Amino acid sequence: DTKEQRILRYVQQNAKPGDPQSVLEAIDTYCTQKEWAMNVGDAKGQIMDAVIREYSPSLVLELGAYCGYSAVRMARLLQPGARLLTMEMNPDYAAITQQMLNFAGLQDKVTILNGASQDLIPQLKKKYDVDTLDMVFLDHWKDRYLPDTLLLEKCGLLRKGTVLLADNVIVPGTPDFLAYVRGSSSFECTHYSSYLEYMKVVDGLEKAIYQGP
Ligand SMILES: CNc1ncnc2c1ncn2[C@@H]1O[C@H](/C=C/CNC(=O)c2cc(-c3ccc(F)cc3)cc(O)c2O)[C@@H](O)[C@H]1O
Ligand SMILES: [Cl-]
Ligand SMILES: [Cl-]
Ligand SMILES: [Cl-]
Ligand SMILES: [Mg+2]
Repeated sequence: DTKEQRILRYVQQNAKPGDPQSVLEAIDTYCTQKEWAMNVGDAKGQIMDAVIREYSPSLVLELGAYCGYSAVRMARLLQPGARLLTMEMNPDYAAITQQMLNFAGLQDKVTILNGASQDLIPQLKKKYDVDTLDMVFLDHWKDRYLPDTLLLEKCGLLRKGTVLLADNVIVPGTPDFLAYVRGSSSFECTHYSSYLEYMKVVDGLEKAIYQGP
């Protein structure tokens, strides 16, 4: 019995089916009062919400679902017909994420793919009929942010204007990615200072808007 399964059970015992805000609240409660977990959390989540509402993306890719917190967060703000694709390599976590989304009533807006981003990204055009992505949320292994950004470009999945939004650019940090996007003429970057989930420790999100090749 794992921490992730305990979070899911707590949501099943304390939230309301079909109510995404009650799911977010239950997770945040559990992780504040019982056991910390690496969800984006409410402080950074509010910044994500503001960014999503600003750009109104039709197709979002999430790298690293974990328990599904950010997938609930983002999916609840998508317009009718807009979609989220989320990649999660750990089969147990993929199942928790799907169950979380089902409980929240958001399943029609999301596709949870159980595999590693480096294997799945090259399949998005052929298998999933994706043209380009409007937004990418990076929240998987930190040493994979830069490799996967470069892969997304190689596969033709970024357009002029695609919004990348990266968690944890301060803690744990993603130093190669952050240096790269800030130094590159192909990205216009904005830093949003915030706090590590459930902690009084500075963290931040980076927005990096692709400018084309
Ligand atoms: C590499 N390709 C991949 N493709 C698909 N899924 C992938 C994946 N890599 C990892 N994953 C999945 O993403 C998730 C991993 C995320 C890694 N996150 C962190 O390490 C992390 C770590 C902290 C953290 C902060 C402070 C601290 F003291 C300790 C930890 C905070 C966060 O917000 C984090 O996001 C898991 O669900 C994992 O199975
Ligand atoms: Cl749109
Ligand atoms: Cl730049
Ligand atoms: Cl928080
Ligand atoms: Mg994170």
